[PDB]
Amino acid sequence: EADLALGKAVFDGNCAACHAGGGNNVIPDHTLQKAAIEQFLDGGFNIEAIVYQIENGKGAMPAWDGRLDEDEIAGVAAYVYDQAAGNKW
Ligand code: HEM
Repeated sequence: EADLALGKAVFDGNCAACHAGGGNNVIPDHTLQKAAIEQFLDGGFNIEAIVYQIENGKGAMPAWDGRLDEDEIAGVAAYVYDQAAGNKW
């Protein structure tokens, strides 16, 4: 329902180019750690804010709407959430 295995596959295939290990190769302080998200992700540490930025992109981050389907976006958003919330990177 969440689907973290799906989300990890989507992450490794599309997001790890810039965020492997939970970092950010382009803007190094805008990482995928909880405290970074809470400060820098417009909308805060919430699934809808993660979704929104996946869909629509921001700056140097490309938009994924139409290139990833609804289940793929939901699952990668849930994987980022889970990795941040559990301190798993
Ligand atoms: C892959 C679909 C993907 C995901 C998932 C993802 C997530 C993500 C989040 C949650 C943030 C917020 C982090 C914060 O601390 O504010 C974030 C931010 C940026 N991303 Fe990203 N991102 C995905 C893919 C990619 C790719 C492929 C790139 C590199 C070309 C990339 C880059 C960036 C950048 C830059 C930011 C910061 C944007 C800003 O605040 O200006 N992301 N990402």
